[PDB]
Amino acid sequence: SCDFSPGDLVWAKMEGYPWWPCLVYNHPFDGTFIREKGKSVRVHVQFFDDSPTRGWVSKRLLKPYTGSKSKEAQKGGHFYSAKPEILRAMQRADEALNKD
Ligand SMILES: [Mg+2]
Repeated sequence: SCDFSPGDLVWAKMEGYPWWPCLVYNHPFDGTFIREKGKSVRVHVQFFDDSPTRGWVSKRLLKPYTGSKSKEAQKGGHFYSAKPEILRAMQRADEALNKD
């Protein structure tokens, strides 16, 4: 693969966390990507948590966010969780999506 850009809504997988609805984010000093020689690309993302958490995620552990209604987001789907933080985040993400 994909080509990510600030403002893209994505599911992101971090070790120790469910798939998280996130916003690709330009860090105002360190940029959008970590592109070190030999390493895999990481993307700076903003999680749709109660407040805007930011971190870096392996680009190959991102997938496009396509609404809470998408098959991948519902039960048995790739991205489904029942954790309360995820349900709140999908809501915010759907709002962010419906602008676009
Ligand atoms: Mg919290």
